Amino acid sequence: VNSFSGYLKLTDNVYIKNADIVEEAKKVKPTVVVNAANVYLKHGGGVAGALNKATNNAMQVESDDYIATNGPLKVGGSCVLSGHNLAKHCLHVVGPNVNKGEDIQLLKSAYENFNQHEVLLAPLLSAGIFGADPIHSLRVCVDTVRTNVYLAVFDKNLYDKLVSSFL
Ligand SMILES: O=C(O)C[C@@H]1CN(c2ncnc3[nH]c4ccccc4c23)CCO1
Repeated sequence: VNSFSGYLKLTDNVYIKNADIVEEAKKVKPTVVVNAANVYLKHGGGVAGALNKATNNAMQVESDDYIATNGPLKVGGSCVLSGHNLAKHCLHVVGPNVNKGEDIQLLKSAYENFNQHEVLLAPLLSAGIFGADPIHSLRVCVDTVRTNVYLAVFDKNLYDKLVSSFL
């Protein structure tokens, strides 16, 4: 039993809710919140900008030190950093950004990072300002992630479309 509330069950291990991931993280304080990161961990907008703002920029400060030490992530890759006031840990995962021309096949590799964590609160990778089709992202999630994932979808209209079209 866990503390996630109001989710629709899509499969054995995938759950979905119309929710602001920032507000959901603040309330649940999950072990892991996933950030929709880029390779530079520059948290300017979308989910990343929102999560970073909620940490009062502490996420960005920590991320800048990480990059100065380790260099950029790979597209499809991830790193574990602090969850600050939102979660125990933040798993920064880089989905391909279609608006940069990155290969959508890398979306499966990106979701594979979730399998290293038993339970996660996450957005749909490569959705929103990353330019991929969120219906496709949900399909890849369901077909790739085997651990327990609670997906927060900010837009109510999109949430209803994702549920109604789910196979
Ligand atoms: O899910 C969707 O419809 C949109 C997807 C997923 N993203 C989010 N997901 C879940 N919570 C989110 N709070 C946010 C606050 C500010 C900006 C983006 C978000 C945001 C956004 C990018 O694309």
